[PDB]
Amino acid sequence: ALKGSLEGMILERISRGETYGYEITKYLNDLGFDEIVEGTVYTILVRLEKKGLVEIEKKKSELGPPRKFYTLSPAGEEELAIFWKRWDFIQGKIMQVK
Amino acid sequence: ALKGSLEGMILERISRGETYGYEITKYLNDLGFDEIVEGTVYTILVRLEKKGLVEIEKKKSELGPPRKFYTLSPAGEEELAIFWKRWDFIQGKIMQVK
Repeated sequence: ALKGSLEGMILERISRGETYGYEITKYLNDLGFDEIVEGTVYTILVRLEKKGLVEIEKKKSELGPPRKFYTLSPAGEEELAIFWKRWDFIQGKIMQVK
Repeated sequence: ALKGSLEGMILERISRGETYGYEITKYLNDLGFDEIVEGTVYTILVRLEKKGLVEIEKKKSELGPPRKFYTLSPAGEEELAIFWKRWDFIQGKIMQVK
C-alpha cells in the first residue's frame, strides 16, 4: 500500500546511524511492513549507491561474508529532506480534503 | 502519486451534497491533481454504482443529455469511513517514523 515511500523510508533509517540491509529490513518489518524480504531492501540499497545517495563502509568478517554499512551522503541528506517535504505536502492536502 | 485514493476522494466529494461527474472532476482540479480527466472520474463512478456505494438521481434536460446525480448509499457512507480510518492508520505510522 506504500511502495513509493519505501525508497525514502530506507533513507530515513540510514539517517540515524550506520546500518545494514538486514537491520534496515527488520526495522521496516517492525513498523508493520512485514511483506518485504531482505532482497527487496538490498535491491533498493544498490540503487541508492548508483545514484550516489549513500556512503559505504565495507566491513569484513572471519565469521561470514563481507557486509556493507550505509550512511547518508550529502546528496542523500538533501534527497531525504525533499521526500519529507513531499510527504508533508500530500498529508496537508488530504487533510483539507477531509 | 494518489491514483488509489482517487476512489475515496470521490466518495468524499459525494459526501457533502448531491453532485455530478464534472463537478467532482473540477473539485479534483481545485484540490490540485490536474492530471485528472473528466473520463477517469466517470469510470470510477460507474464502478461505485455497480459496487452499490452511490445513489442515482438521473436528471433530464431539454438543453442536452441527461446527467446522473450522485449521492452516497448507506454502504458508501460505511466504505468512506473505512478509507478515512485507513488514511489515519497510515498517516499515523508514517509520521511516527518521521
